[PDB]
Amino acid sequence: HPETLVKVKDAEDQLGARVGYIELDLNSGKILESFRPEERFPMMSTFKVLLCGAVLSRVDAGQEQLGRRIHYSQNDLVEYSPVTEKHLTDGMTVRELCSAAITMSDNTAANLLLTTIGGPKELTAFLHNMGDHVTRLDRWEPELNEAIPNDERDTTTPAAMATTLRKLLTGELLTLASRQQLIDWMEADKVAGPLLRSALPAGWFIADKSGAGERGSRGIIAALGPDGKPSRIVVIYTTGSQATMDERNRQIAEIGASLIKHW
Ligand SMILES: [Xe]
Ligand SMILES: [Xe]
Ligand SMILES: [Xe]
Repeated sequence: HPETLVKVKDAEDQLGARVGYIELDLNSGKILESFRPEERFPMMSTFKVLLCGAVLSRVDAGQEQLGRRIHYSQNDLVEYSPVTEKHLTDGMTVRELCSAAITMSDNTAANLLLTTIGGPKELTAFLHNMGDHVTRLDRWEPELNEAIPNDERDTTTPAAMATTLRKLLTGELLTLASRQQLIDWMEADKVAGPLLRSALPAGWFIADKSGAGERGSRGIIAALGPDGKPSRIVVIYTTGSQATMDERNRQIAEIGASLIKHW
């Protein structure tokens, strides 16, 4: 809706930074609104949904099992590892590592999972092979959040990310069981409370994944809809602002309110 694009423009001007935006009909696959759709933005932790998409594709092929237990070391623990720091002794299953990476945005969980698929280059190869030749992961946690201006490492475009998420969630790539698992992890997101969720009316469905990084980088990807059923994908990114986390949160929530208002 035109009003939602105004909010996005509002946000650009108030944050002093680029904002990228896509609304995508999940059923028809039609793009409903777009803003800077072909511009690059750091993915930050939003890449963790793609990562577990790659992991689930390996589970489908039998190259990975959700119950496989991975043990690791104190040395493996990087900044912000709220779940993995608790399981040095017992290890964690692949299933638990994806849950930690997606619902809590656990950084060591994401690095361990990246190791299982062969690293950033292999995540990018996975995306390439499902028809996303735009998104690229180059680095590990936490360096992938560096968001150096004009640095294309670890970036996506709002359009690439929106269509890739649609394919992972509703397309032919993953089995029905793996699609449902991916969206189930996203629905159980615990670290995106002040964002789209804050504008979400009672009874609406949302499955999402947020991200934040250096140099004002902030974003979210989501499938949402009324009546407890997703019907739309929404992608919002920003980078470059000197604004506080709180202000960037409110801008995203404000864009959310307009999207919901004009559904
Ligand atoms: Xe979905
Ligand atoms: Xe929302
Ligand atoms: Xe934003």
